[PDB]
Amino acid sequence: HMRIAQVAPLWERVPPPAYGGVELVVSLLTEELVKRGHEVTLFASGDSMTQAKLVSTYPHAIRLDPNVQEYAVYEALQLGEVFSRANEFDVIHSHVGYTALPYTSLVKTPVVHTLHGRFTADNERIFSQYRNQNYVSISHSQRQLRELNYIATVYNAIAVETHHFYPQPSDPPYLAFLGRLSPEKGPHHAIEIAKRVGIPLRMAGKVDRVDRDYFKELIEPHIDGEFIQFIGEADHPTKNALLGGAIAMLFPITWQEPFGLVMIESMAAGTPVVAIAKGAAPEVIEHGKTGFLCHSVEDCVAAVAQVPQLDRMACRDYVWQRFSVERMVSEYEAVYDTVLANT
Amino acid sequence: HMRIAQVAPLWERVPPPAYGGVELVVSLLTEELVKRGHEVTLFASGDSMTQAKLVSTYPHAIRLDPNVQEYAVYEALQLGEVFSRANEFDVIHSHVGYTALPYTSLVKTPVVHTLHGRFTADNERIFSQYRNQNYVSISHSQRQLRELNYIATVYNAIAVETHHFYPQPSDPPYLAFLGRLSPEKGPHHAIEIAKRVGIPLRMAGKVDRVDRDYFKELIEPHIDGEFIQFIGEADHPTKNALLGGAIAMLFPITWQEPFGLVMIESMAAGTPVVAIAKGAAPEVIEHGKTGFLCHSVEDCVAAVAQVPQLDRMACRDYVWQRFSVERMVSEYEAVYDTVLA
Ligand SMILES: OC[C@H]1O[C@@](CO)(O[C@H]2O[C@H](CO)[C@@H](O)[C@H](O)[C@H]2O[C@H]2O[C@H](CO)[C@@H](O)[C@H](O)[C@H]2O[C@H]2O[C@H](CO)[C@@H](O)[C@H](O)[C@H]2O)[C@@H](O)[C@@H]1O
Ligand SMILES: OC[C@H]1O[C@@](CO)(O[C@H]2O[C@H](CO)[C@@H](O)[C@H](O)[C@H]2O[C@H]2O[C@H](CO)[C@@H](O)[C@H](O)[C@H]2O[C@H]2O[C@H](CO)[C@@H](O)[C@H](O)[C@H]2O)[C@@H](O)[C@@H]1O
Ligand SMILES: O=c1ccn([C@@H]2O[C@H](COP(=O)(O)OP(=O)(O)O)[C@@H](O)[C@H]2O)c(=O)[nH]1
Ligand SMILES: O=c1ccn([C@@H]2O[C@H](COP(=O)(O)OP(=O)(O)O)[C@@H](O)[C@H]2O)c(=O)[nH]1
Repeated sequence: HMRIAQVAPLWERVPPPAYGGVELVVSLLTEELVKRGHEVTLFASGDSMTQAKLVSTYPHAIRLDPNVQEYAVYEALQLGEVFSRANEFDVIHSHVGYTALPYTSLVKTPVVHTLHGRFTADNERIFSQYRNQNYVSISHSQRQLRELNYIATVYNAIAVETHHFYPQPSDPPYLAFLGRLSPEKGPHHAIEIAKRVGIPLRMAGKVDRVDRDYFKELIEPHIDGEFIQFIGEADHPTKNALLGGAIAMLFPITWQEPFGLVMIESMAAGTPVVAIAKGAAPEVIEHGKTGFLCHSVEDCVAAVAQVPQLDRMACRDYVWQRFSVERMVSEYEAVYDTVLANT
Repeated sequence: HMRIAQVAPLWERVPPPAYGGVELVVSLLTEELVKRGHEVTLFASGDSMTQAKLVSTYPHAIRLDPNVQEYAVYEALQLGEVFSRANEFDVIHSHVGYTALPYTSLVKTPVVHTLHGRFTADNERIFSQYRNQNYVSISHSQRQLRELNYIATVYNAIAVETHHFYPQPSDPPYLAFLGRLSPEKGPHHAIEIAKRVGIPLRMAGKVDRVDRDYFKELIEPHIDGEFIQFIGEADHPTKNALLGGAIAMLFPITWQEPFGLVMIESMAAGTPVVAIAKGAAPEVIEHGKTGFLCHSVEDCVAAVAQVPQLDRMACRDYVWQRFSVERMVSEYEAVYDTVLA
């Protein structure tokens, strides 16, 4: 019974064929919001696929589009389209970060900001000046600016039914890395863990413009093609066979992870996660059940020997209980009611 | 009789100590408007030097600041500052490009956009949706979108009096390159021109992040230290001694130049410019009088033999005639009167 605007980043298609975290959450939230009888307008790339109304300022995803050199041009276009149509919505749900804060004070329509990212020394200055705005975090450890007006915590979710469940891992063992080849994800840790335990590592993910040197210096020289394998950017079927076949997924972040969708994607396939207890990993993994929280590489190596002790169906059942779209969208519906009443 | 907001980019100090084109133009325009009794508010870095009211969202210039990795935070910060107080000005004069267009439709106060940059395959799309807004070009050749509502063309200007005049170049001749070490300025062309004529080249400019590969593999291996010299970003006194001592300044652009402040800075020093005729070079150089418009490297080499044929004092007077702060500011004042009615 609401008019809702979903403003997505333009780097990826809202249902992204391969890499894409924020866009994927926007997809799940938007489709379920439409099923619940709301009039939803989605602001996203032109190739996006939604049953809501799609208003786009570019036909394709920006990251892998070769004709685009200035992402900010189309980012500003869609920001101008949204807030200049502010009277056609009851609430604006923005997912594009701080670039929407200076527009929010200029329109009557209340705006909800879902924080999808780490806090940095720079962005804290702009969030501080707009402290009295409606923010929603995706984990508790993310709230490093305890002066912002946090309306609620809404954990992210995946579509568990669309992930195939694997009862037992592949017959010759192998570990899995899934994610962008970034130091923040620590694929260098994953490679070192693999031959310390003697178990091969299969990796999937993109190597985008900012990590080419890092991949070039620390990741590429270790890729055998046999013990260390790199398939590159994987689509949904590819990553599901990647995670499902592994005894465990290595998540050795060196970073203040806000959430980590690949963790709940690994558990949905029935594969537990060996992660480092940074960021939101303690809130996502139940230690000694759906994975192991570790505080060093040697802890991760010691934990890999204890991953067959886990019940794999409990991993999938865990994802159903906490990270389903049903719960997430219902929690976002509770946010919209709060913002539209406590104005 | 106006309250005017000057919105500057944050990469450089509004009076930039060294590199900085757009920021320098905002400085001259802002100070002169304050002299003429306009109540000016300048939005810029905190170390800027102005007689207007200064509102800053970061204390220093970001480009050489090592603590900043996200320029967009402070750019968005000051954009929010302007339009949250947009009700306090009669005219907003933006110099920050397309990032301010979506704000213009949200406020009553009219906004004038001075275009400081080339048109691109991407940025044309955002200017197109905001075609009916108040734009000002800094050259006519820059108007590659003949559908925009250009209020006027206002050529840029420098403070000619602050540039020392050189009657005669340095005793052993040398040519000069001044500008960012970018392929858009073609310093590789300048080096090739340099030993084609028998005259050494002293070069000045910044080498920023996007051109390090260009500099490392195309420029740096040729820096002799004797025939080719690179002084590495010059401040105002050094760069003017660089131009004044040269027989001519090489301006070998490969690019749709919006203006080119180093040209009128070179002529102000009394040094004529041998440039290639792309972008605004025909409108800035008077061919055969204060320099030579060329269409190849070939031509630039031929022009170096005919630069003593030019009168150096006429070059300084030329900048006084066309690119003075007095003329530019009055035309921008006519734009403000135009936009306010
Ligand atoms: O300066 C902060 C610091 O953190 C990064 C990522 O480590 O910034 C990310 O966080 C916010 C919002 O998530 C945005 O400012 C950035 O866009 C985002 O990083 C994206 O850009 C880098 C490349 O610079 C990519 O590798 C990441 O994959 C991007 O992550 C987000 O963007 C995509 C597309 O929207 C989403 O699918 C993804 O879920 C997001 O996490 C760094 O930029 C920076 O070092
Ligand atoms: O796709 C556009 C293409 O062209 C550049 C210039 O090479 O873009 C410039 O034009 C607009 C507005 O001027 C902006 O997109 C850019 O900010 C501007 O280029 C600046 O950034 C590059 C680094 O990529 C620098 O070398 C230039 O020095 C910058 O040029 C302007 O910015 C400074 C400070 O704001 C001014 O002092 C200067 O006078 C301006 O020319 C490319 O950036 C882009 O790739
Ligand atoms: O090769 C890849 C690498 C990543 N992803 C997906 O992109 C999303 C990344 O979200 P995450 O939070 O885990 O990483 P981040 O956004 O922080 O870079 C996840 O849904 C991944 O399944 C993918 O499909 N293929
Ligand atoms: O070492 C340098 C190199 C450049 N500049 C100044 O930076 C400005 C650049 O303006 P221009 O239009 O010529 O180049 P662009 O802005 O287009 O890159 C000029 O005023 C130069 O005098 C400088 O002070 N020192």
